[PDB]
Amino acid sequence: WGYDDKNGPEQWSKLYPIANGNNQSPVDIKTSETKHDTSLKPISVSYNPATAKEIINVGHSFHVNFEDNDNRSVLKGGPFSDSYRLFQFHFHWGSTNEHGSEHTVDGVKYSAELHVAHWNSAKYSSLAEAASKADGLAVIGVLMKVGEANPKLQKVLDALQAIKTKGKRAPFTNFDPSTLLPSSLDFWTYPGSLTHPPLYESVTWIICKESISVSSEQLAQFRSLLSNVEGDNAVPMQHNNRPTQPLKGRTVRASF
Ligand SMILES: [Zn+2]
Repeated sequence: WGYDDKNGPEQWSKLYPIANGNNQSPVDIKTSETKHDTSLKPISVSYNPATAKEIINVGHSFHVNFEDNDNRSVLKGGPFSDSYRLFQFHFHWGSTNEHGSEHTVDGVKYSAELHVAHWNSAKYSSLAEAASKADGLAVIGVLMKVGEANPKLQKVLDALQAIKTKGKRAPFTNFDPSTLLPSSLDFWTYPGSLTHPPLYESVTWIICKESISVSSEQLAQFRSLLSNVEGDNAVPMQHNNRPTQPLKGRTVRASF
């Protein structure tokens, strides 16, 4: 699978029939149809910068992985009773500034989206176990609006020159990804999925109402990551965003 024509979002259901399921992500959040849920607690994140581990070029994207053996780095509050353990963050982006985000709000596409992913360590013993469970994953989604250069993206963008091609990886340490989150943690939530294969309907989404900035040049740095292995013809990682999917009767709840 990929984001090509022959292997991309439109083809994904041929090998992953859950692509056409009832809890697929991302979605369009229509704000006139969201329901204020007054029992939603505020989102609490507390991450320890010492859990940052490694950055990796995964061919379709890049991941920043965190040590997840303990509860040094956790998400709590919002719709959860369970504590969730940070394991990774990554971005999605598009061909052009005009699209790029995965989630859309009242039909508006943003230019990129940051996903900060966590697994349910109160109920499960590992990511591998958690990943396929309905209440297994918690992902903060932050919409990225093209404008001012974001200095907080800094260390991440500077690390990419070490992981230019597919499979390359390098240490990436002493980083607290709560520094990338918007100042307000007001959010939408709904039950959904991973936005790429294997597309498990295991994710409770926490979508921030407030966007963060990214410059047009910052976005070019993403798209200049290569999806080929070192030595092969250069293939820019131009886009990795999936089209929005049918709510199929789910409700988007709002914290605000
Ligand atoms: Zn993602």
